[PDB]
Amino acid sequence: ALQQLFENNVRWAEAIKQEDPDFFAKLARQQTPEYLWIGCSDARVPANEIVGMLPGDLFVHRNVANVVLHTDLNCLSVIQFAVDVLKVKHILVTGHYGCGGVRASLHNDQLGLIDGWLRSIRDLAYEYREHLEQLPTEEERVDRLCELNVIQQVANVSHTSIVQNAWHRGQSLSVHGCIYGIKDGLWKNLNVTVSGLDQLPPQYRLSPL
Ligand SMILES: [K+]
Ligand SMILES: [K+]
Ligand SMILES: [Zn+2]
Repeated sequence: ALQQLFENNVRWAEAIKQEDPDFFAKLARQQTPEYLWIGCSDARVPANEIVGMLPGDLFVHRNVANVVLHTDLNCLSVIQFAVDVLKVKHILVTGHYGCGGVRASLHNDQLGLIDGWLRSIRDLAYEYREHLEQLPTEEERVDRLCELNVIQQVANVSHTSIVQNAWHRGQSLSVHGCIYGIKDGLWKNLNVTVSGLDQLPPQYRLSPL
């Protein structure tokens, strides 16, 4: 039954218009979000609610396990539009604990097409296998890998010419890594924020145009 969703929407919109009848008309007139949210598709991690933001505040991309790949024009086009056209001040890379995408990459079952999508997380598990082997429970390994994945995606975002060229032309932009707890509702900083060229390894730094 879809009728519930339509009815929900009619009531939501009418409720907002009673408190402020111009709410939508005003929002529709320009696009000025200050944040881009890059997170997981997981239904339990909706961006606006988690950080108490309103329509118009958060430009959003969501994919399975919040992965930022250097040849993915889907995610890269969101970033590029956000950085170049909307001039968002912050990119919030948010992963979450218990992530199914991350969990599947630690196991050996074929899930299909998504196997290729997640293989970068598999590389990370291999890269940190000596660290992950040390952890006694699977939930612990999954959760730590969730963290490692966010930190890696922050690096990936920061390495794009999109972000570097913004810095080159003096634009203020920070890439943050956070992780959401589906068990406790808490959005936690991983403290891996990058805000300028001087923080990138030399191997990744691109010269200005
Ligand atoms: K879900
Ligand atoms: K800089
Ligand atoms: Zn997830």
